[PDB]
Amino acid sequence: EAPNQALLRILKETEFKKIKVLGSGAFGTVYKGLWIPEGEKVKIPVAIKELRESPKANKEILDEAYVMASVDNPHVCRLLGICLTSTVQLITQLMPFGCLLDYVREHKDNIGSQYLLNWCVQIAKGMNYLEDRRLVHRDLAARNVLVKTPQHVKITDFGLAKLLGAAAEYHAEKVPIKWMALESILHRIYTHQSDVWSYGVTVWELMTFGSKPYDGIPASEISSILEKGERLPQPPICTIDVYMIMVKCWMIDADSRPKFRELIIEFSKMARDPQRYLVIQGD
Ligand SMILES: */C=C\C(=O)Nc1cc(Nc2nccc(-c3cn(C)c4ccccc34)n2)c(OC)cc1N(C)CCN(C)C
Ligand SMILES: [Cl-]
Repeated sequence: EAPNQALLRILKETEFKKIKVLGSGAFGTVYKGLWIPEGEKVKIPVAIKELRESPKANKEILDEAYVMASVDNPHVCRLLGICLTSTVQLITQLMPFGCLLDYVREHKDNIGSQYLLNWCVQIAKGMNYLEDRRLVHRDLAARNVLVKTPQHVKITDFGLAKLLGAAAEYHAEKVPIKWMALESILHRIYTHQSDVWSYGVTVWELMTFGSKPYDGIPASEISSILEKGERLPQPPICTIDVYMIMVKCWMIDADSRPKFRELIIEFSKMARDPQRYLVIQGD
């Protein structure tokens, strides 16, 4: 390994400021923000995630965070800094174009085949990087893929599930059922191959330009629906070559699903001749 490595920074409250709210949740709030490293003159657009609030827990939280800061891939968000002063705050680089989910909804008219296929490649490369690290994301969704540029997206919120662990309120009180693999839903089994299921859902969200999955069906019904063998419909732009890939991700047998390495090859091949695999008007 190289001498220089990515390192988590512990930040002071003075260092960064919240400018506006980007998103909200039971977890907390995410803010558009500015970071200035201590004793430095540079201002860095950040996103600050502040959890609803621990001190004993702080040591546990720190261990989770260190991993999140070790992630070193172009397609995975890296946790830059943490602050534990009153409540946990997580600092990452700001992604100016927001998430893909909102992106494909806004720009539905104007998105070409090459862009969509390319995003599919980048998400798979990032997931593959995590799998090599033996890290399981557990929450892959279009909402959690962010746009640095039309040509650069990154998977966010890796490892957040564990952190939300440090907790009891968290358990005594939710999971993204619609995105989840069946094993995850029934036994809370999380693997790279349950991440591959969610990858397929994420691709479906992109290919339909942001449609909510299983919109009629309620979440509770979903397990029954899957066992019955129903699956998300083929998106209209998708050719069967693309859909069969999605279908493979959603197979009940985990080992049967495609590996991330395979997905990169497959979507790379499609990206090379985009019009062949996606039929969009104005392409
Ligand atoms: C899918 C919603 C979304 O992310 N919208 C969004 C995001 C950003 N920038 C940004 N950068 C880094 C990290 C995040 C981020 C991480 N997590 C877990 C978030 C949850 C909720 C919101 C943002 C999160 N976000 C952004 O920067 C310009 C703008 C933006 N949008 C789309 C504007 C707000 N609309 C949702 C109204
Ligand atoms: Cl939504």
